[PDB]
Amino acid sequence: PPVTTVLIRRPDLRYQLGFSVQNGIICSLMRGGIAERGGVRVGHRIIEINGQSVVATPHEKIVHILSNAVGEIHMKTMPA
Repeated sequence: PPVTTVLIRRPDLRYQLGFSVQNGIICSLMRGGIAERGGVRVGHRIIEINGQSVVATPHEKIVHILSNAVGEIHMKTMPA
């Protein structure tokens, strides 16, 4: 079970995480964002984000949470 837990740190709302989401898979990653610390691995398959299984959720929706996810984002990701 190579499941990684992305614990991102968001102090504000204008602080990008450092990656893009596509329904359930990641696209790119910026070596500097807080997403690196959390767990976000460009190439995995996010799913249970703070309790919401994005596995079958649109991309815009996932970006929304993270777009308005102040504090600390906690999600799970599998190997895609």
